[PDB]
Amino acid sequence: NLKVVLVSFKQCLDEKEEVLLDPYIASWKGLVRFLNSLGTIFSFISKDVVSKLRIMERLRGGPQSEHYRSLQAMVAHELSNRLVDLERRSHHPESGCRTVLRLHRALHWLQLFLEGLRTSPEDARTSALCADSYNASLAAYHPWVVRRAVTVAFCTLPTREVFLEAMNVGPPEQAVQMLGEALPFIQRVYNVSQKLYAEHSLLDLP
Ligand SMILES: CCCCCCCCCCCCC/C=C/[C@@H](O)[C@H](COP(=O)(O)O)NC(=O)CCCCCCCCCCCCCCC
Repeated sequence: NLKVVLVSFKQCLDEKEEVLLDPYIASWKGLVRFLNSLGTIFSFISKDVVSKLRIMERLRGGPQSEHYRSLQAMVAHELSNRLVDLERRSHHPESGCRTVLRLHRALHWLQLFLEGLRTSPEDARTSALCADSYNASLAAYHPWVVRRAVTVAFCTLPTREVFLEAMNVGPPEQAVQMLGEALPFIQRVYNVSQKLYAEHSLLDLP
């Protein structure tokens, strides 16, 4: 179920507005399952996400586990212990900070795409909704060859009508309602993460 995956972002926050890593990885694994379902054309995207989730699971499961309970703890820990490459990637190519940043940026894209689906004409193409949202967000961080591969993948997507109907939550009007319910949770996780990275000047980690 896609609704279950999207609303599971609700579990990432707590009363202290910590962004909890376990639930964050869980939600992303849900998104990976979606990506795998879409087929081999999207496999390069799934593989990159999985690669990053594995980095995070190794950090969260290892000797330093406690420091990775939340994004807030991870930032304080990696900064205190000099585990983040601020300018170019040298001895710390795969810090939790730089790794989560890539997933974070993709969450903004996901937000934009879900809003596009929600507000789109009945006769829209999902390729265009993806392209518009991508060119408006993630595209800025990807080199031309990656932007081309992404664009190619996008063009294989079906009409909006088909894409919504495939979510199996009723008529598009109801799938639109469902997206409206998940979005606030994703937006809030994004906003809290964005402020955390911004306040530590980490928005442009290499
Ligand atoms: C139908 C939706 C199709 C999914 C399209 C997602 C478009 C975004 C594609 C970006 C993938 C980029 C491929 C690899 C880029 C990497 O170089 C770069 C990593 O940097 P690094 O090299 O610095 O370590 N990676 C990134 O930018 C991370 C990209 C992760 C994108 C996650 C996409 C989320 C997929 C979930 C979609 C579910 C939609 C649900 C609608 C019901």
